[PDB]
Amino acid sequence: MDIKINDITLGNNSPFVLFGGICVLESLDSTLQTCAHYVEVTRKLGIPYIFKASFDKANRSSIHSYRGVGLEEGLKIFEKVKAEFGIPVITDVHEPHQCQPVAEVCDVIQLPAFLARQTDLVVAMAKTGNVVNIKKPQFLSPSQMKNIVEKFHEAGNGKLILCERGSSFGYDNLVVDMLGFGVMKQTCGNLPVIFDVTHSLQTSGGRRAQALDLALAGMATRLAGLFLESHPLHLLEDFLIRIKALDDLIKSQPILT
Amino acid sequence: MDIKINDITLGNNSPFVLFGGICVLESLDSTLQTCAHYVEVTRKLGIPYIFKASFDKANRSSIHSYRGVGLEEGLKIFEKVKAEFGIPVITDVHEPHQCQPVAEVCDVIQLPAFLARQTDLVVAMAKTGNVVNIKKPQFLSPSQMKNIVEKFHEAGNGKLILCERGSSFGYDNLVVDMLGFGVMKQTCGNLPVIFDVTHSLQGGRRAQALDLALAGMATRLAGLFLESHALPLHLLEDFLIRIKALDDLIKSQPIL
Amino acid sequence: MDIKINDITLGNNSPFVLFGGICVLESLDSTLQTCAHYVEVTRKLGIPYIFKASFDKANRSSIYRGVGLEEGLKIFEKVKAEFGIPVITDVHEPHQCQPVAEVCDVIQLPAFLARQTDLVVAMAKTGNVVNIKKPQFLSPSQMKNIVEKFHEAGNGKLILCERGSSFGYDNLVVDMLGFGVMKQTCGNLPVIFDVTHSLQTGRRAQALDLALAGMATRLAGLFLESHPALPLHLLEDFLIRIKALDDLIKSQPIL
Amino acid sequence: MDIKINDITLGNNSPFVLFGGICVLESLDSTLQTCAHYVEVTRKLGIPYIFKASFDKANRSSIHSYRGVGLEEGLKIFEKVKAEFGIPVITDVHEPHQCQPVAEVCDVIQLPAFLARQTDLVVAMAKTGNVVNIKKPQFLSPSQMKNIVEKFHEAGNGKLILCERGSSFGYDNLVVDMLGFGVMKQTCGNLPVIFDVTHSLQGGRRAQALDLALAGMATRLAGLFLESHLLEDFLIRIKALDDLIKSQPILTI
Ligand SMILES: [Cl-]
Ligand SMILES: [Mn+2]
Ligand code: NA
Ligand code: NA
Repeated sequence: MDIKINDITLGNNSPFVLFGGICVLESLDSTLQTCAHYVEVTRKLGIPYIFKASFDKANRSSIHSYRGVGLEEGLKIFEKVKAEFGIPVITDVHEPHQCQPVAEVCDVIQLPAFLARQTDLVVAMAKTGNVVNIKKPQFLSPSQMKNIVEKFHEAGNGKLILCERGSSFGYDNLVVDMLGFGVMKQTCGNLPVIFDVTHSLQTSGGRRAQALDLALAGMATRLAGLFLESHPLHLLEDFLIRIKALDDLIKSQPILT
Repeated sequence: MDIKINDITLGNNSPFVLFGGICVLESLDSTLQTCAHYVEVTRKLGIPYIFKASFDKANRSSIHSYRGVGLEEGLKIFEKVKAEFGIPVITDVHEPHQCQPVAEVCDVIQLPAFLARQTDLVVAMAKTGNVVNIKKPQFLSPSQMKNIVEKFHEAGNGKLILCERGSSFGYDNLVVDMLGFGVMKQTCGNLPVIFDVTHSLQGGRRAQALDLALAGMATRLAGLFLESHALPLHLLEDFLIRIKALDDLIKSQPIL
Repeated sequence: MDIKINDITLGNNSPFVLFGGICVLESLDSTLQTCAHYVEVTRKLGIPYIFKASFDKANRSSIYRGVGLEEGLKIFEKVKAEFGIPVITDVHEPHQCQPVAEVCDVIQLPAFLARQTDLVVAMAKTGNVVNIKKPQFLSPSQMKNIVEKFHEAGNGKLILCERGSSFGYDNLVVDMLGFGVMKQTCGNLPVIFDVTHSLQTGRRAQALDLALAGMATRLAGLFLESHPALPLHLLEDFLIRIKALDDLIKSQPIL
Repeated sequence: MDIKINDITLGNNSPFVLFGGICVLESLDSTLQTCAHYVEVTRKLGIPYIFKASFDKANRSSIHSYRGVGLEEGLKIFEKVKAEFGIPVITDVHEPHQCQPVAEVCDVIQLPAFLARQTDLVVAMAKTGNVVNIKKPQFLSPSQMKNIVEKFHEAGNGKLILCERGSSFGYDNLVVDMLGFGVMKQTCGNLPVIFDVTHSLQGGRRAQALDLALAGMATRLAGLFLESHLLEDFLIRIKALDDLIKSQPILTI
């Protein structure tokens, strides 16, 4: 099942969509700077693109640490991004009250992994009728995603994306199970599946070589999109050039059975 | 480091405290009946006892399964439990705004595992000055607990309990790392460590609960955290007799 | 199922048996010294005792790998003469089995080798009591598969030895629920706990906590290593505490 | 580092090599039949191929499962496979004393995962001077493979292949860490790394094997290893991906 997000077709047999931007909104200008860069690279490579940012940092290094620009200011910034660039955007929500107002502005709203089992937040997101991205918890098996899908469905919203992030592997480590993508497709009605390679990397080319190998491996399984929380060199375009080459090949192969 | 909860001394070298009760407050009369049974059995054996329930169950099986009685009625039930039985009570909080009204009533407030890294909530909990139970997420290593403890300390609250609930072991399964209790003690200032046997799990379930509880308590812990209907309620006395035996043995010998 | 090993009764509802000794045999004199200590401590504590050592470290690097086989057996012969106790050692090759078995009362299947069907059969054939080291990669519900091979090869005197489970990379965890699973699915054969190898990744403190936790689940035995590994001088104090707990658990009816 | 196996070049920047065949050797006629199938499909696609079988499999699922035709007849069968098809062959050994006579015939000799730490076998295998396939145990971290490599090096043989088989993931399940390949390359001197997709496992089974193989090969590997129409369609897909990947240079650093 494909999902239309404006002029973008997101699905598991469509050209991959890049979800990318920044961790936590800080200022208007450094936001537009970052998004202009993604847009420029994705445009020239021909890759559909959705800008990502949070307005709030939920887990902070200190009780005193910077927290982000918050909802009201956050939403202002998003509104600007859409105006300037004419692209979709995606952000996470943490509170049911937040859902409708965020959804007025943000094309896709995201269920944080830690909140994935919070029924209140599920219901309130569903009710917006917006496209929803479900961050698969590291502690949840691919087989359980169907249970989250069922709740959203029951709550009246079937416009759901499933987003791989890795799985708990002993203490403080993650592993990505490449078979999980297929399990999710098969059990969740072939909803779009996307791969958050960045957050999968708990833990040649160093880290850049790692991200590349892992991103290539996941996209080889035929996925709707790739989700980056970040990555004189042009590191982004080098990366994407290779992802696009593999994705174009994969998506040109007929599906078996 | 010990914590006083009314007339109870909670600590890793003290007689174990039972944190026991039910999942979700759904009723008054039934809650009181269940509590009565825990009270009678624990009093009979001289085990210190804190009644546990949630008024607002976060992760429901379905979108419309009953979430519980809610904050206002829930606190009223806790008030009745405290008045009737003279025991402390423990409940979880999900939002900063809930912290004050819950803490005014409840002796221990609980940080759910899924919110354990939600700074806003941590700070709001700290600031109540209440005794706090920190539920360890299944995906967090024991060495990471110190980071939560630090955040509480920064925010002015040192009355903290760490609660073990197992660790993710491949898909779906949980394992309890018996070594983790010690790592928590050694890195978190020998704060009270308690073991949630019920949520660490998943004569079948009963025989597993007993083996697992005994194994945990053999490591020298402050308390044991369980839920009944979940242990069958009528077998509570037998279960506790066995836990007490082991706890009394272990605690009676000095640390080696 | 209980298993008689000379005058020792080994079983999950019997007083725990200590399987103790050292990583590897290096000399006669050091072996007899370490054994002497184990025997005197266990005798006064009233704990049944089986001496453990390997004659070969088959997975090291390459010079000690130990005094090797021919010499090893010599030393085991001495140990048995002097102290009148049973002994246990591991075999890594099928041909080793029968000659090792003439001397050593319990023979051990190494964890890495549990799927080696020629070794299983050769071990089984000896008719000796067998200690099966549970592989780090094998679930407790699959121990039954190794048991079945031994049964089908005509030996039912099997001990199941927990040694921890793979947990991510380079770490182990001991699943305290595993003991019960093994009991229920493997016909209540003696289950023992290798606390030493489980600890692979203070030590004195973590070993005691881990050993107490396992024995709390009602086991036939404890399997451990010292060096002059628990510090040897601590063995008596360590064992006092293990016995204390074992005695309590074993006094409590099942169910 | 590349390894030459007769006319084949095996290496992480070379077209992938297929390792495949039968579980255990039964008979000459049986072996030739199966081998011819692999040969026809691989030749038709231009994929280098090495025939795999055991002559004495020591880790089968029952005690009385057939272990194969044995050393003497096995080696006679391997000789005939080599002569008939002009391809290399690979077989496992589990006893030190087997190594020399096996190495007379078999181009590649394979260290079973369960013996990977067994020094005596490692030394006896090394001393053959043959190409060696090291099966990575499911309990061994990818950064530990360097220790095995070192033991082979000490014993005088560096013609080593590393074979991924997956990693213990809780109980029973195996997961393949796609990052482990890179770790092995980095720490083991860019020795050829191959992927045993079949073991790694336990649409259907087929759809899975496809996804998992494609994922591994996307990381740039010397070969694909298969345990116990269809083979053609699979290999077409692997080759497409492999050709694409291998034809691009490594990241600019
Ligand atoms: Cl760039
Ligand atoms: Mn040892
Ligand atoms: Na209070
Ligand atoms: Na593992």
